[PDB]
Amino acid sequence: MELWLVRHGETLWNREGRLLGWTDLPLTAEGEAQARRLKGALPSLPAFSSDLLRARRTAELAGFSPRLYPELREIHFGALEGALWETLDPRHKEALLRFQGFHPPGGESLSAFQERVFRFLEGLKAPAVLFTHGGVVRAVLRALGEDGLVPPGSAVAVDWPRRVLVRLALD
Repeated sequence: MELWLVRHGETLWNREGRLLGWTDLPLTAEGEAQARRLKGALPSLPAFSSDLLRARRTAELAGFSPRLYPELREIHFGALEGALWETLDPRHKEALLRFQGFHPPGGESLSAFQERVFRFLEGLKAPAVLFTHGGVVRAVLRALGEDGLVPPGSAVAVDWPRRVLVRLALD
Protein backbone atom coordinates (compact mmCIF):
# COMPACT_ATOMS: atom_id res chain seq x y z
CA MET A 1 0.00 0.00 0.00
CA GLU A 2 1.50 3.33 -1.08
CA LEU A 3 1.80 5.58 1.96
CA TRP A 4 3.45 8.98 2.24
CA LEU A 5 4.72 9.76 5.75
CA VAL A 6 5.52 13.38 6.50
CA ARG A 7 7.61 14.59 9.41
CA HIS A 8 6.07 17.82 10.70
CA GLY A 9 7.96 21.10 10.48
CA GLU A 10 10.48 22.01 13.17
CA THR A 11 9.62 23.31 16.63
CA LEU A 12 12.01 25.03 19.04
CA TRP A 13 13.02 21.72 20.62
CA ASN A 14 14.58 20.54 17.38
CA ARG A 15 17.38 23.08 17.63
CA GLU A 16 17.43 22.70 21.42
CA GLY A 17 17.79 18.93 21.22
CA ARG A 18 15.02 18.01 23.67
CA LEU A 19 12.87 14.88 23.56
CA LEU A 20 9.58 15.98 22.00
CA GLY A 21 6.67 13.58 22.38
CA TRP A 22 3.20 14.58 23.56
CA THR A 23 4.35 18.06 24.62
CA ASP A 24 2.16 20.11 22.29
CA LEU A 25 4.68 22.61 20.93
CA PRO A 26 3.85 24.91 17.98
CA LEU A 27 5.85 25.16 14.75
CA THR A 28 8.57 27.80 14.42
CA ALA A 29 8.42 30.35 11.59
CA GLU A 30 10.84 28.16 9.62
CA GLY A 31 8.74 25.14 10.56
CA GLU A 32 5.75 26.78 8.91
CA ALA A 33 7.91 27.60 5.88
CA GLN A 34 8.93 23.95 5.60
CA ALA A 35 5.24 23.04 5.70
CA ARG A 36 4.33 25.52 2.96
CA ARG A 37 7.05 24.11 0.72
CA LEU A 38 5.39 20.69 1.00
CA LYS A 39 2.30 22.00 -0.72
CA GLY A 40 2.50 20.96 -4.34
CA ALA A 41 5.21 18.41 -3.55
CA LEU A 42 2.90 15.84 -1.94
CA PRO A 43 0.42 13.67 -3.88
CA SER A 44 -3.26 14.58 -3.84
CA LEU A 45 -4.45 11.68 -1.68
CA PRO A 46 -6.73 11.26 1.35
CA ALA A 47 -4.91 12.67 4.39
CA PHE A 48 -4.53 11.58 8.01
CA SER A 49 -2.70 13.39 10.78
CA SER A 50 -1.48 13.23 14.35
CA ASP A 51 -3.82 15.40 16.44
CA LEU A 52 -0.90 17.33 17.97
CA LEU A 53 -0.62 20.98 16.89
CA ARG A 54 2.68 20.77 15.02
CA ALA A 55 1.35 17.94 12.86
CA ARG A 56 -2.11 19.43 12.18
CA ARG A 57 -0.55 22.78 11.31
CA THR A 58 1.92 21.12 8.93
CA ALA A 59 -0.96 19.35 7.19
CA GLU A 60 -2.88 22.62 6.87
CA LEU A 61 -0.03 24.68 5.43
CA ALA A 62 0.71 21.74 3.11
CA GLY A 63 -2.82 22.17 1.76
CA PHE A 64 -4.57 19.18 3.32
CA SER A 65 -7.64 18.70 5.54
CA PRO A 66 -6.71 15.45 7.35
CA ARG A 67 -8.73 13.22 9.63
CA LEU A 68 -7.15 13.34 13.09
CA TYR A 69 -5.85 10.19 14.79
CA PRO A 70 -3.93 10.08 18.11
CA GLU A 71 -2.46 6.80 16.86
CA LEU A 72 -0.17 8.87 14.60
CA ARG A 73 1.29 10.75 17.57
CA GLU A 74 4.98 10.64 18.40
CA ILE A 75 5.87 8.21 21.20
CA HIS A 76 4.90 9.41 24.69
CA PHE A 77 8.18 10.12 26.49
CA GLY A 78 6.40 10.44 29.83
CA ALA A 79 8.69 11.83 32.53
CA LEU A 80 11.34 12.17 29.82
CA GLU A 81 9.33 14.78 27.87
CA GLY A 82 11.55 17.83 27.38
CA ALA A 83 14.70 16.04 28.52
CA LEU A 84 17.90 17.09 26.77
CA TRP A 85 19.13 14.23 24.60
CA GLU A 86 22.65 15.22 25.63
CA THR A 87 22.07 14.50 29.32
CA LEU A 88 19.80 11.50 28.81
CA ASP A 89 20.74 8.44 30.88
CA PRO A 90 22.95 6.08 28.80
CA ARG A 91 20.40 3.28 29.18
CA HIS A 92 17.67 5.46 27.68
CA LYS A 93 20.06 6.78 25.02
CA GLU A 94 21.04 3.28 23.90
CA ALA A 95 17.47 1.97 24.02
CA LEU A 96 16.44 4.81 21.70
CA LEU A 97 19.47 4.48 19.42
CA ARG A 98 19.05 0.72 19.02
CA PHE A 99 15.28 1.26 19.06
CA GLN A 100 14.40 -1.44 21.60
CA GLY A 101 13.74 -2.02 25.28
CA PHE A 102 12.77 1.61 25.75
CA HIS A 103 10.37 2.24 28.60
CA PRO A 104 10.13 5.82 29.90
CA PRO A 105 8.51 6.28 33.32
CA GLY A 106 4.95 7.55 32.92
CA GLY A 107 5.19 7.12 29.16
CA GLU A 108 4.90 4.60 26.31
CA SER A 109 7.29 1.70 25.83
CA LEU A 110 8.75 1.40 22.33
CA SER A 111 6.85 -1.90 21.95
CA ALA A 112 3.49 -0.28 22.67
CA PHE A 113 4.42 2.62 20.36
CA GLN A 114 5.16 0.25 17.47
CA GLU A 115 1.98 -1.76 18.08
CA ARG A 116 -0.06 1.46 18.00
CA VAL A 117 1.61 2.74 14.83
CA PHE A 118 1.55 -0.52 12.89
CA ARG A 119 -2.03 -1.27 13.83
CA PHE A 120 -3.05 2.11 12.42
CA LEU A 121 -1.14 1.53 9.17
CA GLU A 122 -2.59 -1.95 8.76
CA GLY A 123 -6.05 -0.40 8.94
CA LEU A 124 -5.43 1.89 5.96
CA LYS A 125 -7.28 0.40 2.94
CA ALA A 126 -5.98 2.82 0.28
CA PRO A 127 -3.05 5.13 -0.57
CA ALA A 128 -2.79 8.14 1.74
CA VAL A 129 -0.62 10.95 3.07
CA LEU A 130 0.13 10.77 6.80
CA PHE A 131 1.26 13.88 8.67
CA THR A 132 3.14 12.50 11.61
CA HIS A 133 6.35 12.54 13.68
CA GLY A 134 10.02 11.61 13.50
CA GLY A 135 9.63 8.62 15.79
CA VAL A 136 6.73 7.29 13.70
CA VAL A 137 8.65 7.70 10.44
CA ARG A 138 11.65 6.08 12.10
CA ALA A 139 9.63 3.08 13.33
CA VAL A 140 8.33 2.54 9.80
CA LEU A 141 11.73 3.00 8.13
CA ARG A 142 13.46 0.67 10.61
CA ALA A 143 10.77 -1.99 10.20
CA LEU A 144 11.54 -1.83 6.48
CA GLY A 145 15.23 -2.36 7.24
CA GLU A 146 16.43 1.22 6.74
CA ASP A 147 17.87 4.17 8.68
CA GLY A 148 14.86 6.04 10.01
CA LEU A 149 16.22 9.57 10.36
CA VAL A 150 14.57 12.23 8.17
CA PRO A 151 14.70 16.06 8.31
CA PRO A 152 11.81 18.07 9.81
CA GLY A 153 9.22 18.88 7.17
CA SER A 154 10.44 16.12 4.87
CA ALA A 155 8.57 13.07 3.59
CA VAL A 156 9.06 9.41 2.74
CA ALA A 157 6.88 7.28 0.48
CA VAL A 158 6.72 3.56 1.22
CA ASP A 159 4.94 0.53 -0.17
CA TRP A 160 3.75 -0.72 3.22
CA PRO A 161 4.75 -3.23 4.52
CA ARG A 162 7.31 -4.12 1.82
CA ARG A 163 9.75 -1.27 0.95
CA VAL A 164 10.71 2.39 0.90
CA LEU A 165 9.91 4.10 -2.41
CA VAL A 166 11.39 7.55 -2.02
CA ARG A 167 12.66 10.08 0.51
CA LEU A 168 11.89 13.71 -0.24
CA ALA A 169 13.68 16.63 1.38
CA LEU A 170 13.26 20.24 0.22
CA ASP A 171 15.60 23.17 0.87
